[PDB]
Amino acid sequence: SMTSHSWLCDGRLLCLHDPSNKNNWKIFRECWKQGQPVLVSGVHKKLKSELWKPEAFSQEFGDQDVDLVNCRNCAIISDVKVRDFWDGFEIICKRLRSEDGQPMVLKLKDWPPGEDFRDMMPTRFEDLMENLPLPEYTKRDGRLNLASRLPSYFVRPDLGPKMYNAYGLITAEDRRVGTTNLHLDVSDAVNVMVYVGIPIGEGAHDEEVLKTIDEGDADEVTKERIHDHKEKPGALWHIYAAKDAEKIRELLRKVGEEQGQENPPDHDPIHDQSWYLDQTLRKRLYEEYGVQGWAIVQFLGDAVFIPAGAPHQVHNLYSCIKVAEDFVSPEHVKHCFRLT
Ligand SMILES: O=C(O)CCc1ccc(-c2ccc(O)cc2)cc1
Ligand SMILES: [Cl-]
Ligand SMILES: [Cl-]
Ligand SMILES: [Cl-]
Ligand SMILES: [Cl-]
Ligand SMILES: [Mn+2]
Repeated sequence: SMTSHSWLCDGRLLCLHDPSNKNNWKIFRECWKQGQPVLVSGVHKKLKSELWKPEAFSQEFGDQDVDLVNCRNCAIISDVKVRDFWDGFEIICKRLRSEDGQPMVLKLKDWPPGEDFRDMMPTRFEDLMENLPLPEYTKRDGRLNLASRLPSYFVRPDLGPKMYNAYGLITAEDRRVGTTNLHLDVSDAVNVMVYVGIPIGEGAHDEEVLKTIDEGDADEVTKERIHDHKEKPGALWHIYAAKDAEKIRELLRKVGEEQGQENPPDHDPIHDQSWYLDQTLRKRLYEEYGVQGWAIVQFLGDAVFIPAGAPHQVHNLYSCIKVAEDFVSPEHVKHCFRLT
């Protein structure tokens, strides 16, 4: 039977089932006021699927110059053609190779650049903005989005959306690395998985994706959604409550010290965006600081709602295209205020 919603993370995460249901706000707003993230699927069924394919981005924009990041060692690959990224998205034998002769796990940096998404891609902009869930919160002019309504005493978000494009992490050693490192945003955000690429050549990558999700602390219901082979898993997230940010900073200052970093006692390891919390660091955070997070597997068409101030990190399981919009809910406006 069709249902309005279900629970993940042992009851701690709301999962809404119908992205366009006008009653979603009634269930959403209680979880959101408590500082929890929220998951919505089925957003892929609302989109024009031909607009969000890697082959179309290559054909239409392939000649633009970009930088890439090597996710395994953070090296920057400067001033290459965006087609050099898109043509290896799902075919491993087309990927740029590191000096060891291995195909690289790459992230496309700042593309489209700054606030240019709407200008470069007006049909994609329309298709996304018209199908965002919780539209009173997430649209530029939604009645519960204060972005356009606030004075300069508040940090306002950039004009979005922003697109996040990266290959999936592959090996047992890749389990300890992030696609996006631990950081926080002063605005709220919704992140939609619009495309998941499951590769070929080295296309027998069944078991290590399962081990990554299990070691990632994914709940029993999430594990049932994986065993059921009906939906493509894109990325593993860890999200922490905004109120736990300083305890995470204390852990990371202590680990930096143990590892011989030489850092002023006030320096901000979350703002540095230099850490990924692996299985060891997540266990230590729980045991030594009493901090529990949310381990979330974002499937194709899942929209992840990230509360303002909530530290978070992303680990791609397969090749992903994600599109994110920032907004300012009245529930969390304190996080962007410039005084006390
Ligand atoms: O079980 C595995 O192979 C590893 C995890 C996983 C789980 C599900 C899929 C999948 C689902 C729907 C589909 O059309 C194609 C693929 C892929 C990967
Ligand atoms: Cl809060
Ligand atoms: Cl377009
Ligand atoms: Cl709404
Ligand atoms: Cl990063
Ligand atoms: Mn973020």
